[PDB]
Amino acid sequence: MSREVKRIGDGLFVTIEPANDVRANEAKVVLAADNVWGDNTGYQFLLDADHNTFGSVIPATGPLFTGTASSDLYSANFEYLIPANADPVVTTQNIIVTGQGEVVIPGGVYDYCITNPEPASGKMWIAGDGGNQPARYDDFTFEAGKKYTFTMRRAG
Repeated sequence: MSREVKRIGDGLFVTIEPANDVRANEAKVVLAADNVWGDNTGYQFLLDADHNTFGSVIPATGPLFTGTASSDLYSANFEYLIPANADPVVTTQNIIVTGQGEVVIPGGVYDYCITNPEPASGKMWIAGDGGNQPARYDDFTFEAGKKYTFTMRRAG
């Protein structure tokens, strides 16, 4: 259900700071990664402002999809994305491999998941839950005036 090597997968480590560079009704989300799996595989952050995708478009367990996806899997369901041109393709380069990408979003309620495309296995995996925050989430509140940094690392 999760990508793992030697029973060691990956995970999400969240940091929140005051955001002082956005509007009063805005939050900032950052996705940071540093070649976590050593193979130039990366990550995408998917945000649904309608928070109605958990359990249907975002599966409660297992990868987001395998193999081929409908070309509108993101454009129909997720309003905000990191990177901004993130697309539902396992082979895409529209991923955060090293460094970070960001998105400024309304304060509000969201469903989200973080993906880790792996061409070698044909899976658009959702990242593991071995960090301090689940990598998929139903009705998370991103509060205005705050900056959420989601840092990806290897985890149990």
